[PDB]
Amino acid sequence: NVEQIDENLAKFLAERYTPESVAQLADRFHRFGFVKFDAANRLVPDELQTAVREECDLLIEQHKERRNLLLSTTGNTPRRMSVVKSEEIEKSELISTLSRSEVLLGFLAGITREEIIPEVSSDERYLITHQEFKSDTHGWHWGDYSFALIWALRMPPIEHGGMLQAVPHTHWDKSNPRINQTLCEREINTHGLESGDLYLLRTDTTLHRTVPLSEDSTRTILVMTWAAKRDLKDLVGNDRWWENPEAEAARA
Amino acid sequence: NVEQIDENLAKFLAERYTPESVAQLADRFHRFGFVKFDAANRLVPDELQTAVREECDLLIEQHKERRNLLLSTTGNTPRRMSVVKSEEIEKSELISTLSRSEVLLGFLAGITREEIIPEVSSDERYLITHQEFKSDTHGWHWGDYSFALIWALRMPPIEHGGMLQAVPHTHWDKSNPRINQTLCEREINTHGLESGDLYLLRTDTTLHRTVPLSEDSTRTILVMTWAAKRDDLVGNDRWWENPEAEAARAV
Amino acid sequence: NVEQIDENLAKFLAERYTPESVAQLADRFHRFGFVKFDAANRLVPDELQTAVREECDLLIEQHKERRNLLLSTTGNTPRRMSVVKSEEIEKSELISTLSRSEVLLGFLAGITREEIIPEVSSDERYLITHQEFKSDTHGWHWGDYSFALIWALRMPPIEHGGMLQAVPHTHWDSNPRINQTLCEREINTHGLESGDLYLLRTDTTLHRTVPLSEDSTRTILVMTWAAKRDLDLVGNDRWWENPEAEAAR
Amino acid sequence: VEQIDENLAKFLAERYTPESVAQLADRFHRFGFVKFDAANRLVPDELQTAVREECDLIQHKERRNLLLSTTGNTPRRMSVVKSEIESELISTLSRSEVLLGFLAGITREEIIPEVSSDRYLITHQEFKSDTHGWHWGDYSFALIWALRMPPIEHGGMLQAVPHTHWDKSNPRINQTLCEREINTHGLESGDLYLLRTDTTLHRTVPLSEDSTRTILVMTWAAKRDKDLVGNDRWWENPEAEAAR
Ligand SMILES: N[C@@H](CCCC[NH3+])C(=O)O
Ligand SMILES: N[C@@H](CCCC[NH3+])C(=O)O
Ligand SMILES: N[C@@H](CCCC[NH3+])C(=O)O
Ligand SMILES: N[C@@H](CCCC[NH3+])C(=O)O
Ligand SMILES: [Cl-]
Ligand SMILES: [Cl-]
Ligand SMILES: [Cl-]
Ligand SMILES: [Cl-]
Ligand SMILES: [V+3]
Ligand SMILES: [V+3]
Ligand SMILES: [V+3]
Repeated sequence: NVEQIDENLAKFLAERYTPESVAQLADRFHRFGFVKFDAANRLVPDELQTAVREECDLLIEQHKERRNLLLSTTGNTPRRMSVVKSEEIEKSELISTLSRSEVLLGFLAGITREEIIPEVSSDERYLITHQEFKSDTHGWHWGDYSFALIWALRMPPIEHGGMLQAVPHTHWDKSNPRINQTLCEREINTHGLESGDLYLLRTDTTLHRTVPLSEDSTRTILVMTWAAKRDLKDLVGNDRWWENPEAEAARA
Repeated sequence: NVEQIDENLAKFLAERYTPESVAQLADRFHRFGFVKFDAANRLVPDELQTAVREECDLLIEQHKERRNLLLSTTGNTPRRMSVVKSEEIEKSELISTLSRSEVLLGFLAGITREEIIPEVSSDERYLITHQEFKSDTHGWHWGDYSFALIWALRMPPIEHGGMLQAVPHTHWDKSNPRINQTLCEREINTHGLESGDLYLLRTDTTLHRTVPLSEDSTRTILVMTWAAKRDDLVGNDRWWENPEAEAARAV
Repeated sequence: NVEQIDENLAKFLAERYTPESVAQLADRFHRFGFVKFDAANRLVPDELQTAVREECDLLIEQHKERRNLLLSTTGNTPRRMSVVKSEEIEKSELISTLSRSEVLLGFLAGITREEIIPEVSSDERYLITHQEFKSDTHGWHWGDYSFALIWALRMPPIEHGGMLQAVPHTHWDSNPRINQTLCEREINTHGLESGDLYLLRTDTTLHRTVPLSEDSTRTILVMTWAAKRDLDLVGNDRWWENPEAEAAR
Repeated sequence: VEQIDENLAKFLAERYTPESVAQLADRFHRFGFVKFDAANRLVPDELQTAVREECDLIQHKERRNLLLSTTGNTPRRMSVVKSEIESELISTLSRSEVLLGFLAGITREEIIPEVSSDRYLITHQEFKSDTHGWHWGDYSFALIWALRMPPIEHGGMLQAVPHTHWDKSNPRINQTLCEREINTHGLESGDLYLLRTDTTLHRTVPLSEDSTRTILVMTWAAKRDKDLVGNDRWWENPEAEAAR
């Protein structure tokens, strides 16, 4: 009921978090560019995530688009997955209002320590990626915007791959990504996830990817992309492979 | 696959459990009739559970059977669920071999503090319950056998119901179940479950049930029933194998 | 300090508590007659605790009075400890001001769910108990007043004893029936660590401290408060302020 | 009374598995440090209480206040008890084959009690500025008994830098700190920890006020462990030239 969702989520977060504990999560987010909301520290009520997982699962069964390309602006890292564009996820009233919820964005703003602005490009507001076959992966890349709340809806067993790897405190130079060079100079943090987890990712300064699936499994995530004040900046690269599969940077 | 699963499991358990921590779990088992293996205290590797889940998913879509009955031997409590009979689950080489694994049965024997014998009735070796609709429930009852390892494969949101309620330290008298009377005299322990959890249940002396679903959802579990040394079957109440058993009532 | 204690305590508590989580503490307080403020639920900043403990250490060395009698109004339960009188602790401006602090009583009122009135008897306003030898205990008893905030300033290891044992939802009678109540009810034992604070519903919770197994230091501070029901007093058993009370033995 | 190796081998067998100990070995090799706390006890609580009582040997309480030259003039401000300790309880457990056998699964190599009889060390820091300054160890292994630990807000934590080496002529202390990160290990009363004392630069943080920090060191040795150089040996001989 939108207003009832926010009123409940407010109580839900007030039952689990305090200003001191959020400040500890803010420290972790700035150190790793990543904070995980697992069974210990939940972010949304289990009934709410179920509702989100069902609305996403329906969008996959109808709108799934296979992608298998290389993105030149990220050192030609692979993008082997199925996607659901943002223009089609925006039809879901639940996912659309929740991604602009004053309660959710305000709570997470305590972790980012800066205003979270739900005003990003229409083709990037929401993204659903669905990896099914072996070698499927979201290759090393950066995000155009500052923040993204990722819903780890369905994750394979950790022995099948699919983990999130991350290198924080970097930046995206599209004219020269230096992806493999950065790995040589920095330690990689591997973040395993379990079905039901959510995590906040600082997408613009954290080089990240998903470990390829070593065997046929199912990896479904929902991405809510948000902006910071620094992102409100012209979009460059012509590398929007999730919307346009034959972008000027998408080589196959 | 095959006998390599016992070696993987023997390592999986050695990495997490010690005789001291198992003895602590054994204390909880006798106190509650219930020990939960959740995200903190896993029991089987994630890949192994996924393989068991996928085998049960297929068994459901292949040989599901709807049950909607009351059981006279358990005070006419409702059984409202779909099931897959033990005869069909035994077609799974993985599930049947894992139900008789010496390392799995051996580890759990430290929690039961007694030998776990994998010799039970052929219509009760395995069982799958599939609750899908509102008011679906596995009503108040006991187990004819002592032990049951329950795989909480798919569990609905906690706000929709489906929790295990239990009353430990009771007994099943099929001529006078005294279920509602036991509730009046004893406290009820409610056990929330999440998808992926397993739990060991002392089914003969723990009055238990699943909280009915408050809305359409999905609740899928697998039952591995084992026997103790204390375990002749009476009651004519084997409703999961025979929907028209003597004790099975209608409406 | 003085008026700085309130601004510091209000800022300290507002960062570690929400009205929703305080409600969860209020449930636990009505259930067990007891709620512990430990490393997971701090109540005062570390500086305020140090100043209170440091002040309490001086009051112990200067004016220690040992008690060792049996109280008839609590079934002849033993009271083997050293104590410091209330009028003595009232001289400390820090303890007296913190005892009436609108921020402290205001926060704790959300746990009791009723008004906490700092109007009690002059001889029972504050209390320090120091047990140093074996077989020392504050025997089974109740409280004449509703609420008491206890400062577990120095607590021995659990293996030495000194834990708080409690039976909530009782009352204090001419006929205490203490061992009978233990037979009919079951006892909650609450272990305490150095620096812990806990709120106790003293009028309805039969409570004691487990006797010391060996020589060990056990130092606490009681800040007794009252509720609306505590506004008529009897017993002739005020042993802490009068060791020659009519109930002592 | 030789009844310790039996009660210890049972105490450890029900609290550790070979795969659990292998995880402790990785932690020991990476940090040079493995702490035995409430989650991973090493001795029964009665045995430690007997050691804490036996050590409380301090009968030999000799204060120290020097600067060791082979460690860049880092301070040594504490009391000591000389290896006086060789009490039959500490001596028997130090050569206990069950204890040295289990701990060898963490070091991944055999540990030998054949060390200089100069063996056991009891540290007793009391006043402020008391510290066991930056240093290494002439021997590989040492099991430290944090018998009594002040609260963390006062100091006493162990700061360690693994994967280093001791050059008595050029200790390179502050320069090593600039190039390596410092691991701070907080300790509580009752914890024990195994320390690779030769390749781990370590120290205790100086106490911020008068407190009580009591420790017992049982220095063992390894096969790769030579000659005693530096003329340091400050815990034994207070006037050993290498002091200050
Ligand atoms: N730029 C990202 C896509 C961002 C989608 C929203 N976080 C990539 O190359 O995969
Ligand atoms: N006795 C149980 C059936 C157990 C089947 C699984 N072991 C009941 O009446 O519901
Ligand atoms: N009346 C209590 C002591 C109360 C002290 C003030 N709260 C007793 O008999 O021990
Ligand atoms: N060699 C160390 C002392 C070790 C004493 C024996 N465990 C130092 O220079 O401080
Ligand atoms: Cl991204
Ligand atoms: Cl059953
Ligand atoms: Cl009282
Ligand atoms: Cl050393
Ligand atoms: V991304
Ligand atoms: V009292
Ligand atoms: V040393």
